[PDB]
Amino acid sequence: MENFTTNLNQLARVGGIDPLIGREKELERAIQVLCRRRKNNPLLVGESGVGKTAIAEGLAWRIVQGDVPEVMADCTIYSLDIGSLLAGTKYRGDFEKRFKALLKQLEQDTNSILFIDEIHTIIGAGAASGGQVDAANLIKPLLSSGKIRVIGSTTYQEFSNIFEKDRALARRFQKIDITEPSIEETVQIINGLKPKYEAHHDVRYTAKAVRAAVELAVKYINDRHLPDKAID
Amino acid sequence: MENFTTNLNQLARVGGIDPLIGREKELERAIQVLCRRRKNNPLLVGESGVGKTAIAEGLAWRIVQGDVPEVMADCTIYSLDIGSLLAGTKYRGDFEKRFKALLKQLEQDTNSILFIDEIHTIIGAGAASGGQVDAANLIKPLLSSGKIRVIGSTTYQEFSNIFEKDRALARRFQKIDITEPSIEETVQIINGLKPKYEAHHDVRYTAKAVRAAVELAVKYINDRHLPDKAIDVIDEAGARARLMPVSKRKKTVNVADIESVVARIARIPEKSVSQSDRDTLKNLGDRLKMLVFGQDKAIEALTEAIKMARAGLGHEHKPVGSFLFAGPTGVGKTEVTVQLSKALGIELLRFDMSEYMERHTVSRLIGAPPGYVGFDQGGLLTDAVIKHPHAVLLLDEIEKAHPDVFNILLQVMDNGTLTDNNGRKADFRNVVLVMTTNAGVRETERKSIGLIHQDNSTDAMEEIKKIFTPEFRNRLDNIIWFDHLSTDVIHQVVDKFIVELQVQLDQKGVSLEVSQEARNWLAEKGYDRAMGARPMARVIQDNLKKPLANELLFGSLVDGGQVTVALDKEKNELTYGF
Amino acid sequence: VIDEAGARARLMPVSKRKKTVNVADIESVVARIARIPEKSVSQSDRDTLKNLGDRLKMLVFGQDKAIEALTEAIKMARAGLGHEHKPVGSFLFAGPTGVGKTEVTVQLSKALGIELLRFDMSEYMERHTVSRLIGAPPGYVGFDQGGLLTDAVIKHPHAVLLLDEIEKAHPDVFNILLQVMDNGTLTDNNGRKADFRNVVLVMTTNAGVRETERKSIGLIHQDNSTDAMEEIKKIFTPEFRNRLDNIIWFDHLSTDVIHQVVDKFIVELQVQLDQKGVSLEVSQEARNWLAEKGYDRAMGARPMARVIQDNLKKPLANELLFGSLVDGGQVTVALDKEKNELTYGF
Ligand SMILES: Nc1ncnc2c1ncn2[C@@H]1O[C@@H](COP(=O)(O)OP(=O)(O)OP(O)(O)=S)[C@H](O)[C@H]1O
Ligand SMILES: Nc1ncnc2c1ncn2[C@@H]1O[C@@H](COP(=O)(O)OP(=O)(O)OP(O)(O)=S)[C@H](O)[C@H]1O
Ligand SMILES: Nc1ncnc2c1ncn2[C@@H]1O[C@@H](COP(=O)(O)OP(=O)(O)OP(O)(O)=S)[C@H](O)[C@H]1O
Ligand SMILES: Nc1ncnc2c1ncn2[C@H]1O[C@@H](COP(=O)(O)OP(=O)(O)OP(O)(O)=S)[C@H](O)[C@H]1O
Repeated sequence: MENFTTNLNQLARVGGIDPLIGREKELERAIQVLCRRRKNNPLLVGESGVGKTAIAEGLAWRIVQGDVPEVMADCTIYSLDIGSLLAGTKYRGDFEKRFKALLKQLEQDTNSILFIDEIHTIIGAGAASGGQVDAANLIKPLLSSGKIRVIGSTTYQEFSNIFEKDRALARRFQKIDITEPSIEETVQIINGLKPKYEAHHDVRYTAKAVRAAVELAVKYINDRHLPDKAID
Repeated sequence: MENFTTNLNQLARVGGIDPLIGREKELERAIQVLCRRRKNNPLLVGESGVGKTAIAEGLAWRIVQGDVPEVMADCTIYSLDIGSLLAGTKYRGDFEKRFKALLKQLEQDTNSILFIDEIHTIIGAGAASGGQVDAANLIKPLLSSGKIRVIGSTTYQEFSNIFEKDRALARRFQKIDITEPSIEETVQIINGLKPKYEAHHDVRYTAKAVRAAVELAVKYINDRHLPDKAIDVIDEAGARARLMPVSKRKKTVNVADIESVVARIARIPEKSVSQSDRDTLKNLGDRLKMLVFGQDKAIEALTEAIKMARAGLGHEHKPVGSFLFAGPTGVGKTEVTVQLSKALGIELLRFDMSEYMERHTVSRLIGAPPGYVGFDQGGLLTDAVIKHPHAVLLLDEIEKAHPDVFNILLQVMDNGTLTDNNGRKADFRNVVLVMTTNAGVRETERKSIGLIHQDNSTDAMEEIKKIFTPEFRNRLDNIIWFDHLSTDVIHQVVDKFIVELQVQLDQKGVSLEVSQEARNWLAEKGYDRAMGARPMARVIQDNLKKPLANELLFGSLVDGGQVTVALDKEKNELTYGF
Repeated sequence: VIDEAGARARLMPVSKRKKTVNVADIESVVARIARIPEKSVSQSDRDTLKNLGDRLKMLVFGQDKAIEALTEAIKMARAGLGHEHKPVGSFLFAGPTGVGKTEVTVQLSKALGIELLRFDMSEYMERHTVSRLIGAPPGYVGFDQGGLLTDAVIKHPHAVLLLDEIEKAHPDVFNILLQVMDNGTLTDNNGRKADFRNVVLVMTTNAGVRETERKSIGLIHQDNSTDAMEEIKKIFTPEFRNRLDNIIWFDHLSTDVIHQVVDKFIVELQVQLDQKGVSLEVSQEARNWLAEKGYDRAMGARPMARVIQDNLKKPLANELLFGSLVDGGQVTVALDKEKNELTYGF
């Protein structure tokens, strides 16, 4: 994992990620899933611009900031790349060897969670000739056995067409809906995120300006979800 | 085999394998297959989550416990990991150097059995710019010769799309069908497994909690199969309860906790009424009566259906209710539905039936058949109902859709389901279905010919009956015929519209007041029985909004104050201010 | 078959008993391999079949003839006197609305302990939807999805297959059934064959409903059940009709039946209330009143449910939601004579 994943606690420690505001029920539902005896693997599913990663990274942030329970504290969440994981896997046997090594390192850690962001892609990495022997087929038994813990994430147009079809794989994840926040909730996250926009652009925002941005975006912009339409 | 397989007897000895409960027949057949002269290789095939894996490991467990016919005694079952088997095979001959070594050890032992989970994946090992000579080709000669024994495992889909394509390999396995267990069987499986969960979570489950988990999961979770769906309810309730002692809420897992967990998993409420949501329901009718004037029976029908569903005295498997609203234009048919979804805090799914004008447009709602261009789109209706399972579904002007599009609703209203083009089922048991129409109106608005006037009041129903087939009508909860608005209502409507104007003005920072006579005048001026409230909006726009727009745009009202509208008597003209 | 029978016999003297292999052992083995019903003349199934007709008569009231047609087909086939290559039986049910046509089939699969496969024919309007049932040809996008019908009949070879409102599918869809009803098979897009020899096929229809509920012009009214037969004949081609085992015309419900139907619905209500901790008792007079208030010969039984919903369920919903009947209700319903109104409360 040394050259495949990112330690998200390390990013939280250096300010590499934005803070999470609210979403308490989204952070309480995921924690319970991770505590299960078997198949303790939450999957976050939602519409684009709902705030699914704000939840996934927000958890690594809270661990670093100490705002977790007595079961999450002192735990590491690693973010996995697929590109570097497969890059260079020429010669049959290299992909399986590399992947199994990653899985073993996680299995022997026992105190870490792997995060896969584009969870609608680990359904192939095998030989071009087939059959199977890909990242899904090589992971299923550890998810099943409760040996590793992963967090997934996907859209409603990616989990209904490419994730709701592999029945054995889908059975091993617990689906959590992430829904769109309302206006008051959006205003609050803007206030929470605001200091970084203010710093970046050397400006400060009028409190009224923040409310106006949220309400006007709701009234006039039709193809996006809040509060992603307000942040822009 | 040293780093390729796991000795399952060893795992059973150290507690790595959960025990089997039941499945005597499924296991007995496997034993008979393994005792055949040739091709003595059972294959376990079924839906996922039914114990296919549990049975294969379960046998290793029974051998360890000595609970076998003594033909199986002293057999060792090894589990093969394909992932380690191929990991180092970089050079030509390495894959054949490992595969053959393992086979010789198994053949020489003769008591061992190899278990290959997810067997459809052993149809590739070589791929080195060649072909064939893979794991399947190298196994075939031992299986048909009776030298080795293996146990397979696969789901029906994988077995119908992949495994069976190689007929020579397929004829070397003996398929056994493992079916999902019954209610009683599931309860017993959980009762025998619960000590593992109680130990893991430091919880204790009550007897009723176990039964509730099984019966509720069957009723609300339609995605999975037993026992696995019931086991998840139990395990999550356990995991949840273990995070309560943190606030010192040490407890057992009761039925109430099971009910809360199922409600969360299925995204449907149940024991969330004990909350002062009761208050929301209690005065739901009043909030709606303050928005829609008159048409009170329509309001009651909707609130009565909702309360029954919440009380618990609902329909076993039907939408919350299904109503047809019919009547003259501009009287609030659409308005009552829209305000309901807001009052309840739930999504309104709107479909406009004049879009489903032609017969073939029905595929727009449910999706194209396989082999067609829009196949990957899905249906618009079945998708909407999956995204939001608790909702108000409004189909406007259902008297403009294809005379055949009604046949889709027919099955929804009675059974609660609709199947899309991929076989997924939308579940409508938690939605409110409202359809609106002008179907009976044209017929009552007639002038009769003769000396004695006739009563045309029954014609509205005579026309609806001729439009909606009996098999459709007979499954509606009701038909609510809406009335024309009275003049008393108009006064209430005028006040409503004036308030909306006052709000639009408050936003600009100016304030409007209208004397009572000015209001009475507007109300009388715009009344037209034939078109309900829509003309009142037009009269206000013409009399109050136009003057204001010019004062607001060409100074005067621009950043102004008090505008007072009053009626003179001489001309019946209105006054204005600042 | 020979080798498995051998292995089976080899595993007999583990119970001491030694065996040779007779025809009976061969028959047991083949039935297991093929996933079909063995000697049910000595199995508890013999009693299950013996009184199958009564379990169904206690759930669907009246329409005895439909129940009899279904149970004889099952016993006959199970007895060994079956068809060489046809479904267990192929029936078309027709009649006025609001009956148990769709209720006479669902209960059958429950009574027998077997899987009900349901398809809604109203979802097969367009003619190209046939591929939805049997699969896309090679070269097309859904090729790898399989078949909903062809696929369902394989996972469950012993089942009840119900095709609802078969009078709403595009007519070309019926030409698939012509193969199944006569030969017992259907080939999917991978060349695999469905095998319907252990499937009971029931189709239900509303052809002719509009006509049977029509009043004629004249002094004397007619029995229009004949018109429905005339309508069925125009929808289903002769080559289809001549392959059915039966067409069963369901009757209207009489008032004697309604009393039984009302009692049935009240029990369902009592069960829901017991779940809430509240028992319910209803006076016979109140019941007779509900039955008379709701009966309508023309709309079948569905209206009776509506009557119960307004007279008993609504009052209770308020007693349960804005009421102190939580975990304890014991309400009583009786009819007065003065207004014919019902009583309520603990
Ligand atoms: N409660 C919150 N607190 C802080 N940031 C939030 C919160 N909710 C959403 N955000 C998002 O913070 C930034 C990151 O959004 P994301 O979580 O990545 O959306 P997303 O759903 O993950 O995007 P996808 O998965 O690519 S569709 C965006 O500007 C906000 O939408
Ligand atoms: N008779 C039984 N006794 C005890 N546990 C059982 C029994 N049958 C099924 N299970 C459960 O089945 C386990 C889940 O995995 P399995 O269903 O055995 O594997 P599977 O059938 O091959 O499904 P996959 O791995 O998703 S394809 C649960 O942990 C077991 O409790
Ligand atoms: N009884 C009423 N009480 C208050 N406002 C009403 C009433 N009836 C009509 N309106 C007004 O008319 C609404 C326009 O939509 P609807 O009246 O609901 O249209 P409709 O009655 O459904 O008839 P259609 O669809 O035009 S034929 C305005 O939003 C309402 O303010
Ligand atoms: N004769 C009966 N005996 C007992 N229960 C019945 C009877 N008829 C109907 N039911 C019940 O079965 C429910 C489901 O509808 P069905 O009776 O099966 O009507 P149907 O056969 O489906 O024909 P349609 O679709 O209404 S035209 C009814 O709502 C109940 O009243």
